[PDB]
Amino acid sequence: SKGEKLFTGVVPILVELDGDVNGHKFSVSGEGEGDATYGKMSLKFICTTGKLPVPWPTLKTTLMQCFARYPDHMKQHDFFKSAMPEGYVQERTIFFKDDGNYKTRAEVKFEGDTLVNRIELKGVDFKEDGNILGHKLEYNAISGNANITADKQKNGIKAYFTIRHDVEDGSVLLADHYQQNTPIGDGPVLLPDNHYLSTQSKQSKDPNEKRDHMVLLEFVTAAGIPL
Repeated sequence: SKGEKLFTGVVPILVELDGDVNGHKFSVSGEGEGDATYGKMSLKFICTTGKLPVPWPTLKTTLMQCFARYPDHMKQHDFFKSAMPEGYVQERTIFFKDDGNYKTRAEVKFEGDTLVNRIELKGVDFKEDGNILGHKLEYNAISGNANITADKQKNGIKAYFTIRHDVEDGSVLLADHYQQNTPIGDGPVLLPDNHYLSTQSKQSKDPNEKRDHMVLLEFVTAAGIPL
């Protein structure tokens, strides 16, 4: 593959998510730009159905690892770009400790020059008064590592990592992520050695936006293989 050449400049991003958590339906739309040369995404997300029924932080990892910066010495390990433009399916189960889980499925692919991430999400078994449905999480940035491994049986990758969400009472809500990605096309892909993606995030609000929303500035770098 030569998917990597699709990412050498600034790429427009479109994100769509339809969710259902304990029967509470909602939609999110996002836009921005990616500049994988610097690992950068600049994004704004809006809840298009009114108020979001779960906290924005719990949806961040669901709402494009193809924009990571792979150092030159690790370019052979970039599955995500190698699958483009036809794209990949990204599926996760996220288990929130002592609460419910999200199951997500997304297709990430080019539609012309725009990188589009379409997502459904279903959440079940949430506590109606817990830290999620009760909106008890701090609106703060999520940074950290996603561990990537090859999944040769599926001609893709798996990933795993735990997000530590800050709760307003000073505790932490652990979100244990299990991820599987598979190419949509039948062209060749890169199957990587073990490595991780490190994400540095800045999260904010747009003072002129009246809709329920989240603004993000993300930098994502591949690491874990020296040189």
